[PDB]
Amino acid sequence: QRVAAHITGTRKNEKALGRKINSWESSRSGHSFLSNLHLRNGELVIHEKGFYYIYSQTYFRFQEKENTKNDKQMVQYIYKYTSYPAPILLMKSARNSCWSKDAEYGLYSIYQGGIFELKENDRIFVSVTNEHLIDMDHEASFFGAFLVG
Amino acid sequence: QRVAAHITGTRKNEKALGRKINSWESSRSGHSFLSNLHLRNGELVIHEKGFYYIYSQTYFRFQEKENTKNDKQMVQYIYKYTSYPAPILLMKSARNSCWSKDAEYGLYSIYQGGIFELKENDRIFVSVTNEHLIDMDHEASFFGAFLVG
Amino acid sequence: QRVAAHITGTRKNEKALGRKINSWESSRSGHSFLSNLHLRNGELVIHEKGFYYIYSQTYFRFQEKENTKNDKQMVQYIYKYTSYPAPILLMKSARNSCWSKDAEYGLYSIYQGGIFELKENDRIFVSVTNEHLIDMDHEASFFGAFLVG
Ligand SMILES: [Cl-]
Ligand SMILES: [Zn+2]
Repeated sequence: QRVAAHITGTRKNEKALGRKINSWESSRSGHSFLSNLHLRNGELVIHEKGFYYIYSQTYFRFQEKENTKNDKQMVQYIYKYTSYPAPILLMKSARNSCWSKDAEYGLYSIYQGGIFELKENDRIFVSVTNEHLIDMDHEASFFGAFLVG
Repeated sequence: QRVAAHITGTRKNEKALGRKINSWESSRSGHSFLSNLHLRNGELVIHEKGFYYIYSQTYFRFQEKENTKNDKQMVQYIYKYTSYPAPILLMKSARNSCWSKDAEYGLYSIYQGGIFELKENDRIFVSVTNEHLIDMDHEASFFGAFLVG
Repeated sequence: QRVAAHITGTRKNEKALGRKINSWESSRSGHSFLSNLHLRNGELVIHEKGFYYIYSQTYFRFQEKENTKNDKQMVQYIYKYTSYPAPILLMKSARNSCWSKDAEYGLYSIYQGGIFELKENDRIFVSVTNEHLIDMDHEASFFGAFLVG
């Protein structure tokens, strides 16, 4: 009953790709809440086994050179730690930036989500490429999950 | 029990950004339904307090000049009115249009969603920039929410 | 109780648009599961009437000619078969590829979802344009649904 979380920006050998986001708001601060989940070191930690819809939005935003190709791969990864040594990729979503040499800025919000079976004490996190391009405004970048059954 | 809505196109001082969409289908017309929510002046009005997953898809579609820079910021905003004087932004998602001078058209569907705690009589709405570029086909542009717990 | 599905890549006259994806993983293989739904010929088949949140992510990925305009419309369609002769489009989401002649590749993950009333024995499927550009990695392309009430 009321197993859900929404957390926001604050304004066997295989390694996870990208860079893990660990600056999600860890305080009860309004759009961010936790209910029968908790947050530790940027990971949502599961208390109740079941099917969870898991989602994240990550806002890539940047301002934009002769002989300088500047293509960007903006990728969001959602990973799980369970009782296995390596993190397990659940979902990935990607964009490329505009290739035009006239490009002066880029706005690329990436949303994805999906339903996964999770066990008690599993840990879920978001990682991204180009993390220095992420805008952590609390309405633009966020991560959440809820128990569907 | 059965607290959900999906509504579609028809084919303290701070102000909300963008332009509010108020032309969502207000009739029971098949993909659009309301269940223990209602629609008034383009806003979904909450009857039962709780956690809601709220989402919207807004389709920007357009056809595409010397010395004319024509960059577009296409942004979708999801706002809440509660017992506070100003609307409160919950979520924003943005794209820029292709900067190439060879661009002849643009197709930019923007989806986002997330879980928020809502109170009885809160009102939620969608606003967009460039509203004249939105394609209100009922399968392309829509707004919904459901009680997660 | 536990009516949900997530299926992934494996690594009256009117016709449905695009090409139907029928290569979703049909085995219980970990991120893919079925619970009180089944999969037949690429379609999720409903066992219990009710409101379903339905979603899909489809990853378009490609490498990129004089006098060759190469614009791509990448569209994802989610269709329903019910007790009617023609499939019924529920949701569509579209992108265009970058128009720059400097474009060397394209990464376009498309996610959409929404809530629809479904009947027992309704069938839901995903179709896409440019199907030869879809990357069926199981973390990148997927289709799912869950009963919201
Ligand atoms: Cl572009
Ligand atoms: Zn471009």
